[PDB]
Amino acid sequence: SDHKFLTQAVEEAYKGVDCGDGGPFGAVIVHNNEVVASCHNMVLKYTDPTAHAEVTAIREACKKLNKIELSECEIYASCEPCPMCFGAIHLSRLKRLVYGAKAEAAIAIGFDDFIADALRGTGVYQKSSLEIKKADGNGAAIAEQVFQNTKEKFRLY
Amino acid sequence: SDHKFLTQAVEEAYKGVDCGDGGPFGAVIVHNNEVVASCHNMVLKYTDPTAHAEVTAIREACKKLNKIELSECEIYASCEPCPMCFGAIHLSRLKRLVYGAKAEAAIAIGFDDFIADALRGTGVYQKSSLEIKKADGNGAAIAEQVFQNTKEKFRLY
Ligand SMILES: O=c1[nH]c(=O)c2ncn([C@@H]3O[C@H](CO)[C@@H](O)[C@H]3O)c2[nH]1
Ligand SMILES: O=c1[nH]c(=O)c2ncn([C@@H]3O[C@H](CO)[C@@H](O)[C@H]3O)c2[nH]1
Ligand SMILES: [Zn+2]
Ligand SMILES: [Zn+2]
Repeated sequence: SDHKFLTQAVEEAYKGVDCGDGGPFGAVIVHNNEVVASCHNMVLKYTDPTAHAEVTAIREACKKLNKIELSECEIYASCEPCPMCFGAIHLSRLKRLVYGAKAEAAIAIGFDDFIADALRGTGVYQKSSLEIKKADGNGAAIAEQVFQNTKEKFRLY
Repeated sequence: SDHKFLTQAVEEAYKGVDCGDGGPFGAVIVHNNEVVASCHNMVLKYTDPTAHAEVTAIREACKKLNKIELSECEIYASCEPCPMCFGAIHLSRLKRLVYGAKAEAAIAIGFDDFIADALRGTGVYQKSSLEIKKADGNGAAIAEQVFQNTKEKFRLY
């Protein structure tokens, strides 16, 4: 189940790059193996630097379910969520995060060294409790490949 | 100017809680003494847990200015921005942050013990060189009293 939804997030990333919506990032929120939201980065489309894939997916899942908390839901991010997105994931009460590529994969192609301490376990004032899985094997390979494949197909932000 | 725009943020907090839009939080984004956006928490109105005052202000200012970077602007937050909002302030390239009350004043009335490591300089990975001013004296006292003054007027989220 994990690989399917992670691959869908990666496809969202590729799609958003292709249509010019934003950068190569995708996010899928699921409820017991039913997709509640499927999104990619919309910063360029919306002129909104907060419209990362994860924040967009959280907003859409919360509208779909008509509530502000997603405690029964899990999120799949093609790349390690940034500090803003990890904070948003905390506020939304999502119970589990699965992510594909480490943030260094995005940094290597020109994005900010902008890494969430609370996700990596080095936070002091921010302590996450949600379950977190870094993908291995084929999932990690696909997710990492995203940034090589899309290298100069999009405008950096 | 700092007292004026901090007071505007505080009044936005009271306004939002009085109209039921969200919690007692306000944020004002200013461009060389010209207010670009003046917003409050909209989590309840929008059914959106990311719609904190600061994120709302950033969204509105970016849409109004037709740019995703606010590097000529400053943000005034009635309360110390949370991890998500501090991430958003970083991503938006705002050049200065002035905030009124410490996060503990909001935590005292039941909000999450959820504090931005990068703002307090306690991170391993996430650093900030953003210019950050915590207000003192006058506006700061007024800003601190917001949460005791409003805590029976809204539902925690
Ligand atoms: O979580 C994220 N969602 C995005 O859409 C996105 N777009 C760009 N970035 C940046 O990639 C780096 C690694 O997380 C950080 O500089 C992010 O801001 C993003 N991070
Ligand atoms: O920056 C913020 N903007 C808000 O609108 C807001 N509404 C609630 N909170 C919570 O208040 C505490 C102190 O920052 C944290 O638990 C925030 O999530 C907020 N933080
Ligand atoms: Zn993000
Ligand atoms: Zn916030």
